[PDB]
Amino acid sequence: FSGSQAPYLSPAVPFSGTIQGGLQDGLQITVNGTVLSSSGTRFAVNFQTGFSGNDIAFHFNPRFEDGGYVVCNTRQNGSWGPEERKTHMPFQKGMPFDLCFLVQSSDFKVMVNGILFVQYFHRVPFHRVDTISVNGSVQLSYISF
Ligand SMILES: CC(=O)N[C@@H]1[C@@H](O)[C@H](O[C@@H]2O[C@H](CO)[C@H](O)[C@H](O[C@@H]3O[C@H](CO)[C@@H](O[C@@H]4O[C@H](CO)[C@H](O)[C@H](O[C@@H]5O[C@H](CO)[C@@H](O[C@@H]6O[C@H](CO)[C@H](O)[C@H](O)[C@H]6O)[C@H](O)[C@H]5NC(C)=O)[C@H]4O)[C@H](O)[C@H]3NC(C)=O)[C@H]2O)[C@@H](CO)O[C@H]1O
Repeated sequence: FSGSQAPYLSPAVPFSGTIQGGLQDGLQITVNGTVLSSSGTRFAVNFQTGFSGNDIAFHFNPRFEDGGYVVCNTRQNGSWGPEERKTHMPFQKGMPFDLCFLVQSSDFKVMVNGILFVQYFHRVPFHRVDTISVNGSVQLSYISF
C-alpha cells in the first residue's frame, strides 16, 4: 500500500468506516474481495455522509437478478433518486474482484477488474462524503485509499 489513509484490512461485512479527509477530487478507493456464492443476490458500496445511511451520494449496487445488472443511485434526506441501471454484470458469484472508485470533478469512474465499467455523474457534492459502507453478499480482503 502507498496511499495516505491506512487500509481497512479484512473488514467484516457489513462494514462502515470513515474516509479520512472526506472524498476529494483525485482520491482512489479500492474495494477488493470475493462475491459469496449462496449468501444473497446483491451487494453494495455506499459513499455516504455519516453513519445514518440516509444520505448516500453514490450507491453502487450489483444485483445477480433478472440477467445480472448494476444499480447506481443517490439517496438524499432518506429518499432514493431515479436509478441508473447498467444491464451487464461484471462480477460473478464465488469469484474474486477488484473494484476501484476514482473521484473526479464531474463523476466517479468505477473500474472492475481493471476495466472502466461505469461513470456516475455527481448528483450531490462529493465533498460531503466522509464514510464508506459495504454490505451484502461479499467477503473483503481490503478497502484501500
Ligand atoms: C401507476 C402505477 O401504478 N405504477 C406502478 C409503479 O409505481 C411501480 O413502481 C414501483 O413503485 C415503488 C413505490 O411504490 C418503487 O418506487 C419501485 O421501485 C423500486 O423501489 C425499490 C425500493 O426503493 C428499489 O430497491 C431499492 O433500490 C435502492 C437503490 O435505488 C437500494 O438498492 C435498496 O436497497 C437497500 O439498500 C440499503 C443501503 O445499502 C440496505 O440497507 C443496509 O443493509 C445493510 C445490511 O446488508 C445494513 O443493515 C445497513 O445498515 C443498511 O442500511 C438494504 O438492505 C437494501 N435493501 C435491499 C432489499 O437490498 C433497494 O431496496 C428498486 O430498485 C426499485 N425498482 C425500480 C424499477 O425502480 C417501483 O418499481 C410498478 C412496479 O411495482 O408498478 C406500476 O404499475
